[PDB]
Amino acid sequence: AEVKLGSDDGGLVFSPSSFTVAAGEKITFKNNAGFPHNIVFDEDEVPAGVNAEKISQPEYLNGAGETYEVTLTEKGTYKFYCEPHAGAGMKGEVTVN
Ligand SMILES: [Cu+2]
Repeated sequence: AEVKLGSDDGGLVFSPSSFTVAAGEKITFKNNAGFPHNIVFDEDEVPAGVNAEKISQPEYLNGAGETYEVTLTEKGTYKFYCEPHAGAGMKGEVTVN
């Protein structure tokens, strides 16, 4: 699954926003336009076993085209989002199976 941070004409959103995946798939985030972006996991809706400090990204990023990877493996749901662009409504969610 590939996600693009930022719209293709003027909009800050996680595109796609929410989507399910198989417990063994790779999730690569990609900067499409609107950097710098940020990704963190709310330790309030994350399973009580998958630490959110390892899948989060406390390190901002301002590289055009830069990308990151994440591979969850616990059938459930994880809520992530952007702290800087949280004023617009930039959020993220993944339902693993
Ligand atoms: Cu952002």
